Amino acid sequence: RIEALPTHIKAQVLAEALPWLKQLHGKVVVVKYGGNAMTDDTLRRAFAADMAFLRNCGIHPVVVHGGGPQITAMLRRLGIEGDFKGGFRVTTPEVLDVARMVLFGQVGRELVNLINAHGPYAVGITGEDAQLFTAVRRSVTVDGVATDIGLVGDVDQVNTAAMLDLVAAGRIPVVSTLAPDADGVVHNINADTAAAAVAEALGAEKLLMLTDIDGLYTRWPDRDSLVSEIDTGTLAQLLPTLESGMVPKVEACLRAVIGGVPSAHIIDGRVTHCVLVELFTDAGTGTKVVRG
Amino acid sequence: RIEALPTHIKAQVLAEALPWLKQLHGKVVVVKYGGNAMTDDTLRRAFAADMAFLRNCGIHPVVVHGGGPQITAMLRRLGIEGDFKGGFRVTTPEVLDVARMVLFGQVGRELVNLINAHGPYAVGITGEDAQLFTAVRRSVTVDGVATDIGLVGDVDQVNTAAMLDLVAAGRIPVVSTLAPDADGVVHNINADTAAAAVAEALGAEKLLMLTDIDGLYTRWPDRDSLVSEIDTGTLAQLLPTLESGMVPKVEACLRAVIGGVPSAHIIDGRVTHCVLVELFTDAGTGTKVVRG
Amino acid sequence: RIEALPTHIKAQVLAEALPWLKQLHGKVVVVKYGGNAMTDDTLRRAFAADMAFLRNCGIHPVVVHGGGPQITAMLRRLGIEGDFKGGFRVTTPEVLDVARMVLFGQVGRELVNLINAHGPYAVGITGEDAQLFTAVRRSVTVDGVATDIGLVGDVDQVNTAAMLDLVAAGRIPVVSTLAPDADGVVHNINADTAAAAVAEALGAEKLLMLTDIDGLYTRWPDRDSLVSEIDTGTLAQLLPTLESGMVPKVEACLRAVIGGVPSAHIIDGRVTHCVLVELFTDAGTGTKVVRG
Amino acid sequence: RIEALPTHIKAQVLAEALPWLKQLHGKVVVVKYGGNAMTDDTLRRAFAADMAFLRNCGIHPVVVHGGGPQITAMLRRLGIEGDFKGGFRVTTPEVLDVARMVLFGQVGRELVNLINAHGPYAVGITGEDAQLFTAVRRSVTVDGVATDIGLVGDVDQVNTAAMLDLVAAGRIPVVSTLAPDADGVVHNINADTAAAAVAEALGAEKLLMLTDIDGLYTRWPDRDSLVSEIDTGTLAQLLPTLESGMVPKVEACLRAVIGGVPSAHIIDGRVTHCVLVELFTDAGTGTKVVRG
Amino acid sequence: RIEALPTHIKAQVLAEALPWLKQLHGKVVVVKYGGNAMTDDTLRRAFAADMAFLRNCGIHPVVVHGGGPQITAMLRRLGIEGDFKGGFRVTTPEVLDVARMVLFGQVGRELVNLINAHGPYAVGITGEDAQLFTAVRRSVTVDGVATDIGLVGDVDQVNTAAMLDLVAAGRIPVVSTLAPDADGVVHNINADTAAAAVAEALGAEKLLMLTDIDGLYTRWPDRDSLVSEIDTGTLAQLLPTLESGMVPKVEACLRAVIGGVPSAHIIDGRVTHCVLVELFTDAGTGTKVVRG
Amino acid sequence: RIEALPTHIKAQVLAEALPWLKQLHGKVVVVKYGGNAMTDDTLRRAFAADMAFLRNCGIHPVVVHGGGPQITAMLRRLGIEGDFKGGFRVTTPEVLDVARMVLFGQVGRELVNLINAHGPYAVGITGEDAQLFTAVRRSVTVDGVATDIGLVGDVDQVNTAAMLDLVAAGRIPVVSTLAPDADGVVHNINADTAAAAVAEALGAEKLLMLTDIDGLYTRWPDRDSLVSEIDTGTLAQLLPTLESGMVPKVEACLRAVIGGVPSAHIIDGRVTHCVLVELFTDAGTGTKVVRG
Ligand SMILES: N=C(N)NOCC[C@H](N)C(=O)O
Ligand SMILES: N=C(N)NOCC[C@H](N)C(=O)O
Ligand SMILES: N=C(N)NOCC[C@H](N)C(=O)O
Ligand SMILES: N=C(N)NOCC[C@H](N)C(=O)O
Ligand SMILES: N=C(N)NOCC[C@H](N)C(=O)O
Ligand SMILES: N=C(N)NOCC[C@H](N)C(=O)O
Repeated sequence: RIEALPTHIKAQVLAEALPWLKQLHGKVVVVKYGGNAMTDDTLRRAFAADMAFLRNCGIHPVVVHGGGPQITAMLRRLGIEGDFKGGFRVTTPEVLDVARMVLFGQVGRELVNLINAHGPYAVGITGEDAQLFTAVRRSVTVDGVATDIGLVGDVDQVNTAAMLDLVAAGRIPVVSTLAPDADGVVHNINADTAAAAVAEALGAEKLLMLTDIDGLYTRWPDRDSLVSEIDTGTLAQLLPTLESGMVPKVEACLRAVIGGVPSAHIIDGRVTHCVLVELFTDAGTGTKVVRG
Repeated sequence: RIEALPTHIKAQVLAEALPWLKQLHGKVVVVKYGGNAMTDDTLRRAFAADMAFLRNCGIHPVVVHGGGPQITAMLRRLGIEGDFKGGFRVTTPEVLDVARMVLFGQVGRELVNLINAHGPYAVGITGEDAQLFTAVRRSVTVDGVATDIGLVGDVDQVNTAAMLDLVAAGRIPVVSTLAPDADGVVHNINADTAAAAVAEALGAEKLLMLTDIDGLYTRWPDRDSLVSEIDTGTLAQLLPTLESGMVPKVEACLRAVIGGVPSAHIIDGRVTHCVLVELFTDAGTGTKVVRG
Repeated sequence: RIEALPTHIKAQVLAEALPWLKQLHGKVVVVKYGGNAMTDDTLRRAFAADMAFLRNCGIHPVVVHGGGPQITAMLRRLGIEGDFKGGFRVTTPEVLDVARMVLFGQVGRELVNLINAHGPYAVGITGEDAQLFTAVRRSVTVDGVATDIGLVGDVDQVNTAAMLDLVAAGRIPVVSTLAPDADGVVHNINADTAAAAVAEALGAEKLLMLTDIDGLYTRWPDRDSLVSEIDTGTLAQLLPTLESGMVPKVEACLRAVIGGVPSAHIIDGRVTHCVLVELFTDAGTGTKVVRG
Repeated sequence: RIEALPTHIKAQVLAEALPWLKQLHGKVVVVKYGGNAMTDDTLRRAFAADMAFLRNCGIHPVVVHGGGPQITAMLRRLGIEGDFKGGFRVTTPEVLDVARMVLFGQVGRELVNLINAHGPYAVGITGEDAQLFTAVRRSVTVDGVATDIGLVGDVDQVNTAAMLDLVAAGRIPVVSTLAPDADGVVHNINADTAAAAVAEALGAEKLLMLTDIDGLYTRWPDRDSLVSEIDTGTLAQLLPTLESGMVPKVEACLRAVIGGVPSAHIIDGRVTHCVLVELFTDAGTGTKVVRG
Repeated sequence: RIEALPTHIKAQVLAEALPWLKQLHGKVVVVKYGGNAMTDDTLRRAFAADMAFLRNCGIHPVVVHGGGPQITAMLRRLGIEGDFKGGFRVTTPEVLDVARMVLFGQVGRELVNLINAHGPYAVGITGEDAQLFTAVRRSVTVDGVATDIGLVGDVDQVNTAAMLDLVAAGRIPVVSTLAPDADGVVHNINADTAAAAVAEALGAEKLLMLTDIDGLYTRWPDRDSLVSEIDTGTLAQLLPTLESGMVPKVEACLRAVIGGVPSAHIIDGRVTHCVLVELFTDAGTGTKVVRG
Repeated sequence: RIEALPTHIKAQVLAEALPWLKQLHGKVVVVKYGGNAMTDDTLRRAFAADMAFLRNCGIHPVVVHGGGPQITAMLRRLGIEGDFKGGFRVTTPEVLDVARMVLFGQVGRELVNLINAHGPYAVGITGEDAQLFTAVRRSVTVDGVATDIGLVGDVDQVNTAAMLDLVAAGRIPVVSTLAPDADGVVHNINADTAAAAVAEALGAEKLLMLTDIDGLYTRWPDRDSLVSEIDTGTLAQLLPTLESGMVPKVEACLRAVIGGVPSAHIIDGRVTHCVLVELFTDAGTGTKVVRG
């Protein structure tokens, strides 16, 4: 029902992209890709087409993906019983091997192949490859005490130079968030915190975080709570109040934007081509976070 | 009235651009710019924004402009009485100096400045600069006899290499169609034939020719005559029948597409952002000419 | 017991490497890595140190790995019952996903990490990444009739240029042999045939094929059958007689050396640092195949 | 009468050029070109040959030209009556358009074509092209009060990098002194002040200012007043005493040499090949200004 | 007595250099340097200044030097008695060592140091260094029988690429004519034949051969015999008639010009700055040889 | 008797080279070459093969050579009687010419030719060529008074950049230690002090100094005095006690290692392939000097 669209309306949608093309040309955009945007075929195919879009505009997308539920599925099919502290599964060496094998050997593969239907762009990588980035073991807090939950950590250091060589070669890196610690022992890294760490280290112009909601509600569930733009100051003050589902997506945006990334975006991964809408439209389809 | 546009319609307009972004990324597009698209301020400002659009997509636009009516105006303000053979003004050395001074020193200037509101892109050039291209004197036919009408000719040879150096540097060349002959004497070149010559020599992916009409009508004025796509074979057979206004715009498309340019486009310069519409929409806003 | 080695013997071992350093400097060496050389920790750690050796000589190693037994293990742990035609497991879409996930997400990972203890060298890749190479479905012969056994094939075409860009950047590619067909459907490729295909396409100076035996015996099990050098002519004539374990390793050497690779080597992966011995010693530790 | 020149005299003239070739090789020389050196055909043809000379020595000439009298002529032929404050014509938007069209579209054109008889060297440019330099509106002083005289100003900022890219490509820039202000409105810039501004910004080794006199007389009209070398200190003290014709040519030399340009030269544009004489002869044909 | 030279005469000498600067810019000139031009201090210092001149014009000089008499002197001071067949000294391994040590270690050194007073330009080389060129043993004819006279030969092959790398780096190669044969045994090469061989292999624009005479006399000693220009056809026919001193200098010019070198020049090394005179003056100071 | 070497011993010798290959890959090694390592043919041929070894590992060797005894021999064959102050021969301009001619024109030549049997690597150079380094006249102390002994000095400044261009081009520089002072007058430089000066200026990873002894004895002639590793602190304190033969070799190591060179090595030039042994074996064959 878009043949029926008069040509002067198509003209104005295209033209409205100009200031965003100009702000992003030759710049890197880190895209955290997860949620339904990763399970419905229409949404995924469109997300892949959009990484190609950016690349065919001379924009440099970097995709960081998660895959928590597919790990648990494979761990269940292998009969690997988990140990849990608080709400956390302990990542034994056995669980890491499965997580790595699932993230890198299955979930990364499907994205690379989708993107590569448009051309020779996607390349899968972890922190292990060429020592592109390292991890540092992180503990969590259960009942306000810090606790070890196995081979889990945060991005420690990033080989910024070698990373930017990959995208100057015209490649879209699909990053599975696994990385060696300083002793060579590979950890699993939360894909949200990692996308923010990669955004900051690569000097990204934008960090996009796909989620399964319209945007951020300041006082959920009040419908009026929805905000389209917000700065780090007010947002950090709202943080110890939001739903548990958005605390990590917000902490990532805070860390990124304060880390120098001009804007981070919490966008609706249920919207087809949500990437194109947030980047090339003034209104967008999510919450834009800036510093202030 | 485009805030009112639902976000999923904006999504589909943007997404439909993908296969054209991919076909044009890193490619040169020669755009012949004339007609009303050059006299109404809204249209011109939009045409300038569109050259910047292409450039901010990693596309390489080259603008060839005419300016026949502004020359006649200046010739009238200078009281330079013309001599006419057939319907042709003889281009004396005096008329060339005015034509060059008007084309290069006024009409080219306004475009360069418009485009350059978006950034350091436009550079004005003639065939004289760096010997970028030469001319060869052409005669016309009045009553079926070939006749001399002064310092007028066709593009003879083009410095393809130096031309492509200019656009690899990220510059949009605004070409005033004046060029030296083999003896150094500068001629004026019809901007339509020149755009086709520059398209062919630069290996352009598309030649766009802005005119003041919807597209080509095969049996004007029959409304049903309008065609959106047509090949060189059928088109060359329609040529000794169309209106006098479109014979040059068609001959250029023939010469270009047969010269290897994959497609030439006769598009409506009265449509705002007509460049964006023909390039990034499947339907377009003109007639597409291919070989066949 | 090598402190006890007199310094003039260490001198002569080192010096004897000179003509091989000279023949290989700046050249690519494809190394097919499998067998025990991939299951005993001492052998694997030494194999990793040797890829670093080559790289620290300005030699360009490319590692192609298999992993048949680890796939069958994982298929067993997942309870995926196989279908068999002849001695062949049918590779359903389900088996491919496991094979890819095991080859790329586990077996490739361990090598990359081993090599990367020496520095930022190893990068895992499949034919899917950047469309580095494609596959073409192959059938097998059961009882002399050609038979379909699922998503299995041969290397079809190789992106030679992009491959050599990777190693000019100083990277050691660890190749998991999975590749998309012309329709995008990923197949599993026998690592032996693939190493020979990659050798030929990259213009490799040598193809090394690690196996679990001293070398090739012409009339096994006669101890006198062992040959240290042999040409394609005599070897192709010996082929329909050897043990079933060596027919693929020999066919690969034939295809490579006839494909222009100056020499292919069937070397003993049970010998620690077997790579260093075959490359930098005149005698070697395997069978050298040349054309003749 | 130069066949009659003995070969050992030709030898010594050539040899005396050596220390100046060495001081200028690979260096930029800004040449302000005006006066009779621009109206007599022998002088102009020789000036063009000399820009080619420099370029065929690996020297990088940059030509800044004026053209005040040709503007007034065209303004008279168009019947554009001027408004005058003091001795200054007000530069209305109409006068700017004529000035730009004359400077860029006629006077620049003739030089480019002359130079280009020797090869593909000359390219005409203004501050508008690629935003190569901007202007800032300047007022003048009539009777010691500062007064607005329209769209006239000084060079504000220069795109040093893009300028030096042009001459590293082997091109001789012919600069028409028109430039946009910070709002995009194009002004006309006095060619003398502009040549000094371009000299300083490009790190020029020398600024040559062609005039219609032997050199600078310190107490004109005393014949003994002529000086061949002088420093900024003494010269700035002589400035509020010289003829009105030389105050701008001197202020330019002061601004340049104090701006870091090692020497500025006021040379006689009535001398054929005056450029060659001042640059490659110890004596020169003008006044050399240094710092002190 | 050149202060007394009016400035308009200095102008015309300089200007007359233009077409030769243009023909030689970026081109290599092989200069065979010998005779008195190598023994009188004024002449040598001027010859060195002239190599710097060429280099400071973006011209690429290559100097090939001889030194026959200084070898005989050193052989006499060492008491090495010679053996002679015909008029030829047999070049024993002992004589080669002296010749190499004199040519490379003394005569080359003085030139390099002279040239390098003007800057970091000269570098001494033989065919031994980087295998820049090889030799092939040549026999001579005594009484019409070909005879061995030791380690003497002709330039066999030249590393054109590595040679042109040296001059693109901005270096003036001072070539001592010694080169290894295919077995590594170094021979001495006649500097005249070698300069012609280096001219041909480097694609030189000109070969200059300094001698101790005005130019070539066709029927010496007739004063009218002197010719300023001559082609290979007529010259080869004059060859079995000239003085013994010029047969090698002519054979070199023939071999070079027929080898594709546009012109070879036999110029008077007794004229100060003879290089500058022949290159940058229309008349020259020698005989110019062209093909015809 | 090295065929008899079991393959697993050859394996371990090769493998033990890995950490040294890694520490030296892409790094420059200055090698001072003198003593018997320069007079016995087996040792010299092996030393040449070893420079090729380094180069075929992507290591950048730079050879500094002496040749004191061959100078005295030639001075004797020429009957040039010397003048002596203390134990020092005065270097008259005559002696310099012989020294330069011997060092550069004979001793350098033989090494270049030896090395070049392995490929196009060696190039002979002095400080005179391209002004690669200068000298400063040095006086010596006879009976504790500083005394002039002619044209002798120390390396003053080094053209680090142009030097490293030579080795990035893949060339092994054979350096004859002669260099011009600031006035252009060439001096002879002690090859030991020069190797240390070149090591420091090029940022060398190691300086190797070949001598005619096992290593450094701290209290010669006590056999127990031999040390395999020692730091600058203890070594400088041992210096005013060692044999006269090693004071210069030690002072060079001190100056180098304190100059930032990570380690200097005094190795036994009587050991065949002593370079390979000290570099690629943990034990070495000399004394390693580090800072401490
Ligand atoms: N307000 C929100 N959440 N989005 O609108 C901003 C989108 C704009 N294209 C940008 O990239 O900044
Ligand atoms: N049918 C016409 N006239 N235009 O539609 C084709 C437009 C398409 N973007 C192209 O560039 O080919
Ligand atoms: N004969 C056998 N199988 N090996 O010896 C040859 C090894 C040699 N380094 C080579 O790389 O050719
Ligand atoms: N004295 C005067 N005015 N000129 O002589 C100096 C000219 C010299 N070639 C230079 O470029 O400095
Ligand atoms: N006629 C003789 N011998 N010389 O005059 C020619 C010189 C000219 N510069 C050239 O380089 O060709
Ligand atoms: N101890 C001595 N003298 N040598 O052993 C050290 C050698 C080691 N390859 C190095 O290059 O440091």
